[PDB]
Amino acid sequence: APRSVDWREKGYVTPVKNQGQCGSCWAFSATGALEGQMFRKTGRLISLSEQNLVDCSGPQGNEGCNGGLMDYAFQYVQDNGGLDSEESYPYEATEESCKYNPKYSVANDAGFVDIPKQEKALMKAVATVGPISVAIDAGHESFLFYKEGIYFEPDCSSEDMDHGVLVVGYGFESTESDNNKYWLVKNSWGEEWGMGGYVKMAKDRRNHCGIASAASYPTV
Ligand SMILES: *[C@@H](O)[C@H](CC(C)C)NC(=O)[C@H](CC(C)C)NC(=O)[C@H](CC(C)C)NC(=O)OCc1ccccc1
Repeated sequence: APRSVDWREKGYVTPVKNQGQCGSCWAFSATGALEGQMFRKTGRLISLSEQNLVDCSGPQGNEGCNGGLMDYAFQYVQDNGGLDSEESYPYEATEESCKYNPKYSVANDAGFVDIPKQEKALMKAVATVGPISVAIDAGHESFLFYKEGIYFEPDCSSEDMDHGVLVVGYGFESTESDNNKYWLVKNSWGEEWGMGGYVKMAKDRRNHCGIASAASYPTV
């Protein structure tokens, strides 16, 4: 595989969004991956409605602001026959009744693909598919205060993930400890967090924070 990948440079990634005080990260991860695959298909980048997923994908197993899974979101888009644009169904950071309108659907998928639980497989998927939905252990103060550099948290769990995010690439940079590889991750906490909303997460360090443990993307 390549040693560096950044799908932002190829037009696959919308700007950083902000889930607010709603446990809807899974929806932002899901729209991010679907935005990328829709762009792969049509050559048009359209921001998608996380609120549509928060309000409507309960029957697939999601629980609004109380948590969800990206794969359940991909199943909803398939089952439902569409997903509205961000513009048509904007984000309110609270769960409401479903207001999906098929007239404003701009995205579809025919299922999803779960990636083997290995960083080697995740790298191959990032290199060849596009942005990949992943789950990580983000429950540490170090993650809140992240400014720059490669994020490494010794107390991070590789099995107990609690936050869905989007891998948009990977790369390297020289460091004091010579742990130089990172995943480029788009978060959903706004631009003021991290590096313009992004974090470089330790790569090839025993599946740090579980980033390869629940990786998937929609089939478009
Ligand atoms: C982030 O905004 C949000 C916070 C709320 C839980 C308050 N996190 C999630 O929704 C979280 C993301 C996943 C990808 C880790 N989902 C869950 O915690 C999930 C919610 C249920 C209601 C679907 N709970 C769970 O046990 O998910 C199973 C799982 C977790 C990790 C990998 C595979 C499967």
